[PDB]
This record gives sequence, structure tokens and C-alpha cells, in this order.
Amino acid sequence: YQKEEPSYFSHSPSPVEVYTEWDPLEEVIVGIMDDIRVPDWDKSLKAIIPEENHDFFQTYSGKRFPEELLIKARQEVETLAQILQAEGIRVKRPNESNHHQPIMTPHFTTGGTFYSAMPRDCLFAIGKKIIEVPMSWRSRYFETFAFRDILNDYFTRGAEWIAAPKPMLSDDVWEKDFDFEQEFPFRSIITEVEPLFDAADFMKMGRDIIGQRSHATNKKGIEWLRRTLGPDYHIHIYEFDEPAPMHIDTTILPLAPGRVLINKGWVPQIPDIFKDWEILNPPASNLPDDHPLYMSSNWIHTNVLMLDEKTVIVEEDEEALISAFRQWGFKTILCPFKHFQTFGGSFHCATLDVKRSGSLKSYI
Amino acid sequence: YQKEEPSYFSHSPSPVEVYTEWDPLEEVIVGIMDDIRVPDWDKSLKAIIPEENHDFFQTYSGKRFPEELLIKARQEVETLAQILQAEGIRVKRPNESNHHQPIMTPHFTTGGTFYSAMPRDCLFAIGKKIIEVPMSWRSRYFETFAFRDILNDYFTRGAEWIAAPKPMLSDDVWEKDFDFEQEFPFRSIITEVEPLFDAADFMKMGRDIIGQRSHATNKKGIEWLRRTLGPDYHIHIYEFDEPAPMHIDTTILPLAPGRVLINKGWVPQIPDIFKDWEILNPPASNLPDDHPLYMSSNWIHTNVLMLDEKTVIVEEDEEALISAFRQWGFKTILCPFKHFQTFGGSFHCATLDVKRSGSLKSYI
Repeated sequence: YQKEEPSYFSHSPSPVEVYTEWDPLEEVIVGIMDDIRVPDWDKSLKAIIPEENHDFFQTYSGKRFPEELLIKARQEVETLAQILQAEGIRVKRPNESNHHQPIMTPHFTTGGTFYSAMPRDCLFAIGKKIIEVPMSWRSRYFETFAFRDILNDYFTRGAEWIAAPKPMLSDDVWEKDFDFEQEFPFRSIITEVEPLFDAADFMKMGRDIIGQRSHATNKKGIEWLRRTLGPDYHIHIYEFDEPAPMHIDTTILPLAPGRVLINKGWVPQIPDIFKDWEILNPPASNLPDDHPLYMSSNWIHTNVLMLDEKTVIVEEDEEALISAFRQWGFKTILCPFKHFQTFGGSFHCATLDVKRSGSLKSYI
Repeated sequence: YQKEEPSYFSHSPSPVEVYTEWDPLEEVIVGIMDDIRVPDWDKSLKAIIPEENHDFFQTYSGKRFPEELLIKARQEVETLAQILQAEGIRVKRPNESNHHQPIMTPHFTTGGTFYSAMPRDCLFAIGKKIIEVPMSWRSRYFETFAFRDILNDYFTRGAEWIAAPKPMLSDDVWEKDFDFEQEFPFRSIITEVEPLFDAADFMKMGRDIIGQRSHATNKKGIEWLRRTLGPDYHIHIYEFDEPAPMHIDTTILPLAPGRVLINKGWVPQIPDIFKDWEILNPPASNLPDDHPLYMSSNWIHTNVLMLDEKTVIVEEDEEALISAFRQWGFKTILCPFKHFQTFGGSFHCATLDVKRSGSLKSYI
């Protein structure tokens, strides 16, 4: 009689383990800026991108961004990674890849991929799970491939590495009766044909998670996250006043137990899970009006990263915000990032916290 | 304060619920035989396709199978579907798709997909989970798309519908220095660069699952399925003497509690979980030597399907085995299927049991 084969992996604790946005950070993924590609102009971009930039994205669809802005964005994210290394944190970076090659799938084609700069959009990590999300942007279909050396490694060492079903993203994804000139109120550009969501529509609070619907995240996608995470976690969905919402990390940022940064202008009614929390309202950005912001509001400066309950990284020229964080009792670590922010994210979007020290608790 | 949005789904019970190969079958997916495509000749096919047929697969690489054979095969899977409906079983079928359109991904291209006839290969279902597995074949990259109306339906009614990370399938997926005439000892054509497996390398026995490594199922893939299923289930891996193995369902087939069909020639040492089981050795096949078999051995007739512990569907011309099943105490439902068997599978490969009545138990 034949005996079964022993296990192929050794017994090892998961290098992925994180429950909140604020526990002491131990390991983080940090995006890169390599030879990126302007995505092909379509309805996903048309619904989300600031009206003032439409002429640019239509002109450069499927081609490159200005080299001078990219060189500055590159130096800024390398500076950020060097600062995280200096704070004792393990840092992983995705690989370079060829963003400029034709892509053909059963229901769409693109001129390539997009970028590897925003790991927070394409990966969701809580507990020991790291999830490749089903993204609605066709140019982000293969975005996780650049992170695959990191993911396979986490997997071999005990991480639960799983994925939503890769979407079809046929033209059936888009609303046929959409008015692009009706900036308000929010009507989603994507339908309920399949589960879709970007990880950056959710924020982690232990046994509780806050999220929103957006042009990137539908009800099926939220329900898929609910089911996959299981009954250990509760996802609470709220609705805010931002026109054309995409990610949530410029609206609600938990910074410590009982302390949440909230975009006051877009949140006139605060989620009830914060009734006993201290509410901090961030001042407006000091960026010139001249400064290009291809893929975000003028509130991208609130997209901060917590190294622990009392330490935050914030863009170096945001003096009003920096000053506020200090009065609130936070240590500030300053980093230049305005040119990275042109490309639609700041420190939070550019990172994924995969390990923070602490256990799974309730804070509401 | 603002209250969170209610759930979007209902408390409906999962329509996927299955634990064994033999519990009374209530719902099943049955494949279709549409205008299918010959896969592009590559090293997976060279390792896996029988040597007699290499001339054909090289010469018709990326083009079609003979219509005469295809028409008969399409007839036979429709006869099967109707036979299952007449038994009172709910039958689901995938949509038609375009198998002949070029596919381009960052690390490979193909001239299309393959076929939608073998749902047992591309989907794995146990408990309430239905899983899109990471297949090693580039031509099978989008195989689950034809099934997505079924999968979306099951999901909205409560099934746990998840996926392995879609593989990169770069040329690093194959051993660069592989020699093909030394079929023994077994050496995998696919490497350990990413998790890969076909669902047909695993059989369900409640809390216990039996699987094997194959040219389509690697060590990382087995670990991935172990972790994803969790500690409710145990996967036992064994090794058999089939040359160039791809699936397990012509080698080991549990038919009822304590009764297992074992292909005696390939299994000189029986897996120890069968020490207390009755072991049924099937007789040899009845097909004439001249009958075309593209992608299988002449043991394809053991790939049977159980509708309950005492009812088995078997190919109608397999006189010896039909008689064996009756001697063993099984009701036999006969169906013509030889023409379908030419394309690599019989009843078990052609189907996926998504619901059988019963609870999770142990049979070992």
C-alpha cells in the first residue's frame, strides 16, 4: 500500500498580516515609475479624469507622459522608499515591465498596460490574505504581473494569496445611458454585470472595514469582498458627496484608534461607526492651481501613510496640513511627492501595508 | 450621522453545495462542443499528447478538427444532457464563444482558445466554493469566460466564487532542458514558477480529497488548493505509473462509500486511504483499434459519472465494463459517447457536479 506525499512547503508564519491602517508598520510594498503608458481613452477614463485634462489624454492616448514630469515623479518615489528603509521597515518593489505592447482578450484590446506605481489599487491585504482585485480598467488587467515575484514569495511562506475572477470587461460593463455632462450626482459608469472593485475604495479598521461604491467598485464587488473575507470582518458601505468618486483614501483616513481624518466638505454626515471617534478635518492644499493633477481632486494631499499610531508621512510643501498634524499631536515625516501626485496618488496609494504588528481587534 | 447601506444580496442558500463524487446529483454543468480550435503546438502538448498524434497536432496547429468527428461528438454530449434532465437533474451549459481569435498577453500569444467541453478541467467545486483554477495551457487561459453567466448566477445566490491568480505562462513555465523520450521516471514539463493545476487531477471524498501531480498540476498548485480549501478538507497526493499523466479520472474513481474503481495496470500500490475499501478493477476497453483518440489512452471508458451511490452512466458500447458494473451491483445508464471521447474526455470530464444532497462527512 502506498503512503501519501508529504507537504511541499515548510511550516512558516505568514509574512502578510495586517488589520488596521495605523499599527506599527513592518513591511510595505512601494510602487515604481518605469516607462509607463497613457491608457487608451475610453469611458472608464472619461468618467473619472478631471475635465481640464481631457484634451491631454485624448491627444496622448496609448502614448507616453511628458518625460520631465516622469523623471521628477520617479525621483520622488525613490526618495519615499529610501525614507521607509531608514525607518526600519522592510520594503518590496515591483519589477519593471513592458507597458507598451498590444494586448488582445476575448472582449477587448489595449495598447498595453498602465503603471506599477499604485499597489494600493490592485492589491487588498487584511489578515493573512492578499487579494488580486478584479479591476474595471482594461489597461490595468495585468497590473499584478509586476508584483508577482513578491506575491509568489509571500505565498511560499504562508500568505493566503488569492484572486477575484478575472473580469471580461466587455462593452457591457459600461452604462449606455450615462450623461458625462452631469457632474452631479454620482451615477456609476460601471454596471453590475460582474464583480468589480479597486482595493483603494476600502480602509481597514480591524474587524471593521469602511468602503464606498464608486466608478471602480460595484455592489457585486463589495459583496465578493464580504464573502471572501468571511464573518470575521464587517464591511460598512457609506456614501459621500465627492463628484465622480474613485478611491476612498482622499475622503476617510483612520489614523489611530478613535481618530479619523475626514474631508469635511465631502462628508456632511459622518459614518455612524465614528460616533465616539475624534474627527479631524484637514485644511486645503497649498499646491498652485497651475500644478497638473491628471487623476484626482485637489485633496490628494490628504492621502497620507501612517507608520504607527502617532507618525504620518505627508507631502513636504503642504505647510497648512503639516502644521495641523503637529497640533493634533502627530510626528510628521516630510517627503516631496507633488510630482508623483500628478499621476493620481500620494503615499497611501503608492504603498501597500502587508505587515503591521498587532492582533485582530474591534475599535468601534 | 449616516447609516451604512444595506446588504445588496439576499440570504439565499448557495446553489453550489457538493462534497463527494457519489451523493445524489441535483445540479450539474455539462460542456458544449462548439466550433473549437486545435491548440497551438507547444511543449505542454508535446509532453501530453500521445506520440501517434503528434503529426496531426503539428500539422493542424491552430486550425480545426475534422467536422465529421466534431458533429458526432456534439450530438453525443447533447444526448447526455437530455438524459440527465430526464433524470430530474438541473443542467447548466456554457455559452458559445469565438475560439478562433488571437490572444495577446504580456508573456505569450495564441491564435485563440480551445473548447468548452470539459468543465471538470477548468473549475473545481467542493462545499460552497467554485474555483477558477490556474491552468497551465495558454489556449485555455479564458476557458471560464463561456461559463460566466452560470458563475455569476451562482454567486448572486450565495456561492463562494473565487479564482487562483491568473498565471503569466511565460516561457519560464516550461523546463528549458527537457528530453521527451525518457517517459520514466516522471519529470514535469511545467516548472514551479507559479501555482498551476487542472481540477481533473483531484477527486472529492468529503473531508478527504485525492490528487496527483501531473504535467498540468505542480507542487505550488496543490499547496494553493490546500490553503484555499482550509482545514476542513485534507488533500492526499499519490503517485501512479501512468506514462505522461494529465488527469486522475481514468486512474482512480471513488464510486460509493468504501468502493473505488482503480485501473489495476497503472496502480501497482493502492493508496492507503483505500485499505478498507472494496477495489473494483475495470476490464479493458471495447473500442476498435482504429477509433480515433486524440488526447487520451484507451482507458477513457473508465471516466464515468455517478448520479447516486448505485447509478452510473457508462458508454453504451463498452460491453465488458457495462457487465462488470452490473455484477458489482450498479444500475447502468447507457449513453453513446465514443465520438466525444475522441476529444479527450468521457462523462466525468464532460461535467461538473455543483450540487449533490448530503453533508460533509468522513469516509476514511
